[PDB]
Amino acid sequence: KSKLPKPVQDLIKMIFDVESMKKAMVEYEIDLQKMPLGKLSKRQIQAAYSILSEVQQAVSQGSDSQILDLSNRFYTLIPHDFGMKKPPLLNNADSVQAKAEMLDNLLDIEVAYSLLRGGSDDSSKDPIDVNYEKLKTDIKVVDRDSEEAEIIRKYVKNTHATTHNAYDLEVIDIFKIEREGECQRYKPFKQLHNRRLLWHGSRTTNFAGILSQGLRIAPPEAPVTGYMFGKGIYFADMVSKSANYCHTSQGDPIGLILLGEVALGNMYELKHASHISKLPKGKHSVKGLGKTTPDPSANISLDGVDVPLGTGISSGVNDTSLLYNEYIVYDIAQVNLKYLLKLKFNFKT
Ligand SMILES: C[C@@H]1CN(C(=O)c2cc(Cn3c(=O)[nH]c(=O)c4ccccc43)ccc2F)CCN1CC(F)(F)F
Repeated sequence: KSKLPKPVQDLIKMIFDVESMKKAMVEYEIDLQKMPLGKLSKRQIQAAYSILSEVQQAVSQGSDSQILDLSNRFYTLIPHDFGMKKPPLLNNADSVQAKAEMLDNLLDIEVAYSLLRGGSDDSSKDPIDVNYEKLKTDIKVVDRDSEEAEIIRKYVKNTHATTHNAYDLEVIDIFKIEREGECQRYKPFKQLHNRRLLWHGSRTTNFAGILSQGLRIAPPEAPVTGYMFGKGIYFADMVSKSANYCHTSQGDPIGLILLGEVALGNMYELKHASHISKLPKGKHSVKGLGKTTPDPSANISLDGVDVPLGTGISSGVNDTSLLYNEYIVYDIAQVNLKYLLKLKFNFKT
C-alpha cells in the first residue's frame, strides 16, 4: 500500500501516466496506429533529427520541388496522422523548430516508457514505490510554513508577467528533489560566481525522463537552427514564462515546473537569435536579454544561491527580441535541480 506521502504518490502517478504520453504524441500530430508508444525508439528519433537537419540545410540555401523529397523522408521515419493525406510541406524555419520540439518530447517520453517496460514485476509491491525507485531521485514534501516555502511562493507570486495574465497560478505542492549523483556532477561549479535559482517548465510527460536522466541537451543530430540560442538547457527568471511551456489547458490544468541551481558565471549577453555550437572563450552561459527583468535590488539568497524574485521592471535594453530574460547553459553539469512544484492553472478565458 506504499508509505510515501500522498503528494509524492500523486506526482508519480502523474509523470508515469501512459495515457498522458499518448495524448502528448497526438498533440504533436503523430499517428499512434503506425507509431505507437511501444514502437518508439532512440535510433528512430535520432534518425528523424538527422532528416530534420537535412531540411534545415535546404531551407538555409533556398525550391518546393527539391524540399518535397526531404519533407516526405521525415514523415517516413515519424508517421503523422493524415489518413490518405498528402501531408503539409516542411519548408521553413518554423517547421524545423516545431518538429524539433516534437522530437525533444519524444526523447523524454521514450525514456519514461522504457523505465516502465524494463525492470521487474512483483504484485506484492505497490507500483507507486516501484516506479518511484526508477527515478533515482529523493523526493520530499516541503512544509508549507518553512522558510524555503515562503521564498518559493514569493518567487511565484512576484514574477508572473502582465503579458501572461490569461491564467493565474496556484502552488499545490512544493517538493525538494535530489537526483542521484547530481551533487557530485555539480561539484566543479558549486562555488562559481553568478549561481542563480531559475525556472524550467516542461510538460508533465517529460518529467520521468528529466528526473531519471537530468535536464539534457538536444543531441548532435538535432538542427541547431531549431533552438534560438543553440542546443543548451534553457531557464527563465519569470515563473509565467516557464509556466507557458507546461502546455496546460482548461481540460488539463495541472502542471509541473522545476527550480534549478544554475551556474551561469560569466554570461554572454545576446539580444537576438544566435545558433551557436559553443560559447566564446571565458563565457560559462548565455543570457538572452529581456526588455523586462526582476528588480535587482529585491534579490534574496536561499542556501547561498541568488533568487531573483523582484517584481518586473524595465531592464533598459532597447532592440531585443525578448520580452523577458532567458538563461542557457551548454554543459549539463552546470545544473543542480533543487525543487519541483505542482501548479494549478486557473484560466480566466
Ligand atoms: C529540456 C531539454 C533541454 N531543452 C531546453 O532547455 C529548451 C527549452 C526550450 C523551451 N523552454 C522550455 O521548455 N521551458 C522553459 O522554462 C524555458 C525557459 C526559457 C526559454 C525556453 C524554455 C527551448 C529550447 C531548449 F533547448 C530542449 C529539450 N530537452 C533536450 C532533450 F534532448 F532532452 F530533448
